[PDB]
Amino acid sequence: MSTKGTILVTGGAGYIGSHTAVELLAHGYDVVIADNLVNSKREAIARIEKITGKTPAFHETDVSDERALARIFDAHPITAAIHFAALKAVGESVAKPIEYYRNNLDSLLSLLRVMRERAVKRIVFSSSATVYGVPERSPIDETFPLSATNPYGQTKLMAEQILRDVEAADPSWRVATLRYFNPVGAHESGLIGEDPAGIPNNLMPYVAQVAVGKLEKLRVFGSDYPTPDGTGVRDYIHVVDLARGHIAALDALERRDASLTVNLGTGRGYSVLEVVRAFEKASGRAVPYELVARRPGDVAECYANPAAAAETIGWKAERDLERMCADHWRWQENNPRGFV
Amino acid sequence: MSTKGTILVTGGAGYIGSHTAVELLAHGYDVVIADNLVNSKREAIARIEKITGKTPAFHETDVSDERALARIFDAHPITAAIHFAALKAVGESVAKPIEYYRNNLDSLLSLLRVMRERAVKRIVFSSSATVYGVPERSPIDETFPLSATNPYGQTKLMAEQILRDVEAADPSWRVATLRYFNPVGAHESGLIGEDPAGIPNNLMPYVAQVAVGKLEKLRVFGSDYPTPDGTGVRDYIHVVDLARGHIAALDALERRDASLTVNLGTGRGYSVLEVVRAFEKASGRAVPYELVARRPGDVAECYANPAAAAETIGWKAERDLERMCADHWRWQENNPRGF
Ligand SMILES: NC(=O)c1ccc[n+]([C@@H]2O[C@H](COP(=O)([O-])OP(=O)(O)OC[C@H]3O[C@@H](n4cnc5c(N)ncnc54)[C@H](O)[C@@H]3O)[C@@H](O)[C@H]2O)c1
Ligand SMILES: NC(=O)c1ccc[n+]([C@@H]2O[C@H](COP(=O)([O-])OP(=O)(O)OC[C@H]3O[C@@H](n4cnc5c(N)ncnc54)[C@H](O)[C@@H]3O)[C@@H](O)[C@H]2O)c1
Ligand SMILES: O=c1ccn([C@@H]2O[C@H](COP(=O)(O)OP(=O)(O)O[C@@H]3O[C@@H](CO)[C@H](O)[C@@H](O)[C@H]3O)[C@@H](O)[C@H]2O)c(=O)[nH]1
Ligand SMILES: O=c1ccn([C@@H]2O[C@H](COP(=O)(O)OP(=O)(O)O[C@@H]3O[C@H](CO)[C@@H](O)[C@@H](O)[C@H]3O)[C@@H](O)[C@H]2O)c(=O)[nH]1
Repeated sequence: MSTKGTILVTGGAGYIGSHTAVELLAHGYDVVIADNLVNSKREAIARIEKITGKTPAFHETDVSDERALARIFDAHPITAAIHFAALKAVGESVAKPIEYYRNNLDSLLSLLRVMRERAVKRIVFSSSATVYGVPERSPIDETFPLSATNPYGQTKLMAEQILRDVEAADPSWRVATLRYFNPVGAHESGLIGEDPAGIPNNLMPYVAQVAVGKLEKLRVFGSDYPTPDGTGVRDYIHVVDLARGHIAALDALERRDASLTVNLGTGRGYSVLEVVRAFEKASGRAVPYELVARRPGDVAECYANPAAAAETIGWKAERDLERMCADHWRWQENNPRGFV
Repeated sequence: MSTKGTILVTGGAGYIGSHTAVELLAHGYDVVIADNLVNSKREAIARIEKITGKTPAFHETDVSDERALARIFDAHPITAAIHFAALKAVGESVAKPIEYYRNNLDSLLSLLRVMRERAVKRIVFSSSATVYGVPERSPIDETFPLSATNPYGQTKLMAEQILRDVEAADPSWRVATLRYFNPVGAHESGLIGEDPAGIPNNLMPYVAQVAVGKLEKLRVFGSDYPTPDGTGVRDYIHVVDLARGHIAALDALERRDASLTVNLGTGRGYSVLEVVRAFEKASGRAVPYELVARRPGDVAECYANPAAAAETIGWKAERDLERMCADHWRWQENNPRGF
């Protein structure tokens, strides 16, 4: 077994967690994935093994079930946890706020209690730029005022508050909270990537499905924003860069003997139209679109100040927009219908 | 059936819940109480029946157990809920945040899930002046900035947010959020009242127990506050007035066909030493005290602007500090064993 660590990755069958499980295994950690497959497929776990040549432990477990979760700790000498498990569809969160609060807050609360009981005190938490609400300006740094405009954002704000209070009660806690911006792309092998259920809510999967022929036409949400081409601007970050950030975060908790909160982004914003043009160039496929009305709740612009992460955890985004598009496209083309 | 309504009162064996169940029953509502008795006794339910001559249904259930809660809805024609169920020890909330978040958030979320399932969409929620954090001034009105200094307060802020979101999801929801200040006193029968376990964290039960002689002397937390006598100033409100505010709230939800958020306070603050002095007069007993160091987290001064409640729900506090002390004292004397 590993002398580096044994990492419980909740939500590890999903998009970012699968990529993270890959990087952990590649760096010699032991990995235990807990995922109830509410938004992911079992075959993603097989593909993590096809990539790494290593078999992480897998438990098909609702992590809000403390009894079920404690049986995972019975079976494995967990040294730290990365908590990816959550529902994450904003539109759905507005429609079903109770389930979002229940799933997202109870899964965290359950983990925290089992960890406390088992004296495991190292946790990395998936937060979001959604905690910055309507930003006054970009680039956004960590000391910006926190608010949210949708229940999904609220679950992330409330999670961060819970984590602070848990450490306030037991100062032995070491928490890395990582506020991701807009992850896109896929492992360079093409063997894993994002596999949305149904019609994608997010930009790059929609673009990719237009490119492969699964969808007919991209809709661009709003063309009158206060941005150079009137379309929304976001900080797209390669999911492999994001996954490496998690190894950096764990090392930083160790070295610093202290909690940290840091943005994970590139610092460069791209408009919707810039993304489409980049994807067409990288893919060689057409992405026809139409300019339609703003989607309610969207901000004009949002991108990170990556400075804190560079200083605190020694991490920077490496892969550019072209590479994000190229790698997302390889996954889509080679897996036209997603996993199996 | 009551023609008025069948009200699910979660946490209804507790202090404010029991008083509110009494006012509901007396005003012709049917009442179903769900309480896991984590901070109250079954005897309280017998007392409600004694006071009122009516028999509320009672279910000894953890309201965060959605399955157990659904069985309650199965059995009763619930028209609205008033959610008092929570853990409320501020000090314990700092030491035990996971337990507070789990209890206070899951109980509400389970309730809201079941209510949506059964299409019951009227709720009154027990919030607190704690949501105002450290106020910039008093009287405090409802539009003051919200913040909290402990996990207990965080659970109230989070609850208020969850409730706004439930209505954003389904705009037929009607939510009366009521921010209580400092409830004190007891039903005038003396048959129910505040029954803390162990030594009381809050002012008046400690003063009442000092006056009766169960505790030797009152400790006063700080004497160097920017107040007239240097001790903390608070908006004390008679729990019977408070309970009455819940009936007003239910009615206003119907009238305005709109959600509301109001303070329930008197608008008048009294200092720690002013409470002591008034209790002495109503009880005819002495209350010895020692001036000690400030209690961390304690605010110098906090009292409500009662204007919005008066206008929005037609309610005002009637009972004065003298009445609060006399009623609290009657409970204390007649029930040395508590419940
Ligand atoms: N993708 C993004 O744009 C983005 C941006 C910021 C933050 N995040 C956060 O990052 C994390 C991962 O996002 P993702 O894109 O990988 O989404 P994802 O849906 O692919 O991954 C989440 C995984 O969690 C699982 N899960 C959900 N609830 C669970 C529960 N109760 N028990 C066990 N498993 C559960 C799902 O089945 C899924 O596999 C989430 O916390 C999300 O909120 C995502
Ligand atoms: N100073 C105050 O007393 C004050 C001020 C502002 C707000 N509040 C709020 O008013 C409400 C009632 O307060 P109170 O003074 O009557 O306290 P209380 O402890 O007497 O009443 C709360 C009741 O809820 C019950 N309960 C707790 N969790 C439960 C669960 N999961 N399922 C079923 N029952 C549960 C307890 O057994 C108790 O009987 C609480 O929500 C409290 O936070 C109180
Ligand atoms: O079909 C689409 C999808 C998106 N967009 C636009 O593309 C940009 C990116 O949107 P999307 O990929 O949906 O991400 P965001 O809305 O920036 O952020 C989503 O929502 C945030 C909460 O508001 C979450 O925190 C993130 O994880 C992310 O998924 C926005 O300007 C959208 O208006 C389109 O024009 N058409
Ligand atoms: O033994 C005591 C108890 C209280 N006080 C003082 O009396 C005042 C009232 O205190 P207490 O009765 O504890 O109420 P608060 O602290 O104002 O607030 C209570 O407790 C929470 C904050 O601590 C609030 O959110 C409410 O729930 C309320 O019950 C404060 O100035 C205290 O410093 C004393 O001097 N000695």
